[PDB]
Amino acid sequence: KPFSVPNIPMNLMSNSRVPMLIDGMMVSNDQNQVPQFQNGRVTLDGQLQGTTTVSAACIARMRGRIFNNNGNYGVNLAELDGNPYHAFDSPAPLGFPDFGNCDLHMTFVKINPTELSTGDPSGKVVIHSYDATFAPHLGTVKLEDNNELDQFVGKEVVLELTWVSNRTGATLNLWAVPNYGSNLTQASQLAPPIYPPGFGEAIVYFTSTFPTVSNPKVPCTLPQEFVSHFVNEQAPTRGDAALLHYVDPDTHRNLGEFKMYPEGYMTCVPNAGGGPQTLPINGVFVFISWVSRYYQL
Amino acid sequence: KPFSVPNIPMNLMSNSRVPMLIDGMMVSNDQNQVPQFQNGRVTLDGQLQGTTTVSAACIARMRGRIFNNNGNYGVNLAELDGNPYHAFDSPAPLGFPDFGNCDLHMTFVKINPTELSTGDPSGKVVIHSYDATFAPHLGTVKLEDNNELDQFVGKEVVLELTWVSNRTGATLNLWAVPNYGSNLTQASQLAPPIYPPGFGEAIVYFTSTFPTVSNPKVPCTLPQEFVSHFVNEQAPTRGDAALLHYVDPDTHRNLGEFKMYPEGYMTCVPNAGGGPQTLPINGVFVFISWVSRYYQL
Ligand SMILES: CC(=O)N[C@@H]1[C@@H](O[C@@H]2O[C@@H](C)[C@@H](O)[C@@H](O)[C@@H]2O)[C@H](O[C@@H]2O[C@H](CO)[C@H](O)[C@H](O)[C@H]2O[C@@H]2O[C@@H](C)[C@@H](O)[C@@H](O)[C@@H]2O)[C@@H](CO)O[C@@H]1O
Ligand SMILES: CC(=O)N[C@@H]1[C@@H](O[C@@H]2O[C@@H](C)[C@@H](O)[C@@H](O)[C@@H]2O)[C@H](O[C@@H]2O[C@H](CO)[C@H](O)[C@H](O)[C@H]2O[C@@H]2O[C@@H](C)[C@@H](O)[C@@H](O)[C@@H]2O)[C@@H](CO)O[C@@H]1O
Repeated sequence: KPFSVPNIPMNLMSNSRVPMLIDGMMVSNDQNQVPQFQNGRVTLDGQLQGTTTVSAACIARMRGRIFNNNGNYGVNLAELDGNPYHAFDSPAPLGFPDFGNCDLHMTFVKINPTELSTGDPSGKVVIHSYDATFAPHLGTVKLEDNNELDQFVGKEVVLELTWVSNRTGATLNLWAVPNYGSNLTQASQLAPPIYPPGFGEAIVYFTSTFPTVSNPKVPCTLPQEFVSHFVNEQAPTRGDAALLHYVDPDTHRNLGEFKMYPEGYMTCVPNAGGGPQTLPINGVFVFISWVSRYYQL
Repeated sequence: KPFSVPNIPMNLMSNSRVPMLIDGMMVSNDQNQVPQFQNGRVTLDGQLQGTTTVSAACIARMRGRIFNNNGNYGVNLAELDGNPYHAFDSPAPLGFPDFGNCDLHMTFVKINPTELSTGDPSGKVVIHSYDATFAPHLGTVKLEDNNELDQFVGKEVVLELTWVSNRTGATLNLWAVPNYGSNLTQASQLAPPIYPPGFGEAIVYFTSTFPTVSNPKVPCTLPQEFVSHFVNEQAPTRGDAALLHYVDPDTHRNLGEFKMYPEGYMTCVPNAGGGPQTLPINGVFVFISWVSRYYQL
């Protein structure tokens, strides 16, 4: 099966870290910055990594049963379909937010049909993605008590990320990797860090405007629809890098060349006119050829 | 280009009317209730219909500027990327909820980056998908005043569907078509109603458990990832129907046949053999061939 990337304009695809349309590309201020996102992680031959899911419907969501232990509230986590999280494959349940060291402002609803016959099933809560009480790898996270959790104790809910704020005393760092928790000898299951290629190349980030307050631009290393595309195709990786063109949807003019590496990320060589950030956002990526990892952009 | 459907297990794909994993499929008990969903609508050759778009990140969301005029609040609608909604040109902005005659309980956030440097950008509001003031095709919907909208007047927000309840005096009808054009006009570019073809066939609905309170099972006529697949492929339609086999994900043994029609829905003959049988939810649809309308399931 021949390799390809989606024939969909970039601005119709979702961020892989929040369910939001992509509205830009950027390179990092520090071109040596190492991303280690846990969502949007897949190889070019379609092997999922981290907490990455096929569907954008799972991005930055949680599921589980709310508990109250001696005034300490929390969620006992499950996968989003309600089946148990076994921690065999991922550092947290699939889809789990990968924003670390910050305050996650969640909206949630009861999800058991028996709890959905009448009344308001909804609530909201803050979850800190820090401290030992944030241990999603071990199946539990602490909820901040907002005096409105008691009606939900013992109930199964699904939670979604509404907005994010900085932890007191810290900036909101969207490159931070959550400390998901360790379990004795068990593997972390983390998707690996991506080290910048150097030699003029820079990792390309796809961005979405989103209410990460104090830093309202969420970077990711692949659009979500690239992930499902690769999972669907399972195309053998026949070279060390894939040469892409980013093409005008109307004129079919090549607007810039990119390299995709087997690990599932893209680079460019930024030029005089600002890097990829200056490109129109309605272009279409097209696979041209397998090339050497040393191919010169 | 040969037609195909996604090679993704059903239970990893999203509903096309709410952003939730599919947890089953079923035929309706009321064969007389006609589906005319506006989301999840696409032809097999990749032509989007109604309010349907490509990404699951857009499903059941709204965007626009909150206003207060003549003693009532509302939203002036835009497309989800912030570009203008071309009023009178599709039934409503793409992704707009297609639940009619009910109460849409929305969660929202300010989306202008200048409004996202500090503070809580979030709120919630109820929107009635009924009355003359529900006029999304004209560019506006009324918001119910909850005494917490003032700070948002003049601000651009994105809204997401958190839960749904019935309109007072009515039952919650998940097959109702919203009156998008109010009393002014029938909305243009409505995706058409669907009727079963005969030969014992019944329309198949993909289901998700979701807080549509009083009926927490949301039916749709295609998985969202089927929609993006067809848009991506643009495969010409070459027969009356596309025969699909729903196969075991590991052995590829056929578990049941389905016929997909060019209008973008599928049928089955349910209850084959009196039926003390249940299909699993983790099968994979595989395109077998184009077949005539007379192909007997
Ligand atoms: C038994 C009874 O009449 N309870 C009402 C309550 O209605 C119940 O709960 C709602 C969600 C719905 O499932 C009803 O069928 C059910 O009887 C009222 O809730 C409102 O009900 C109307 C319909 O009659 C609308 O569905 C409306 O959106 C509902 O308000 C929402 O749900 C409420 C529980 C509140 O949270 C409210 O803020 C929401 O907007 C309420 C309110 O009038 O009063 C009784 O509890
Ligand atoms: C002006 C001011 O100091 N307001 C604070 C507020 O902090 C501001 O708003 C938050 C969201 C964030 O942008 C801060 O940088 C900003 O100074 C406080 O909010 C808390 O801020 C801490 C960080 O210092 C956390 O981010 C925390 O999650 C915030 O609480 C949340 O947002 C608040 C506005 C409330 O809505 C609250 O429910 C949220 O938890 C608050 C509370 O300490 O106090 C002032 O309002």
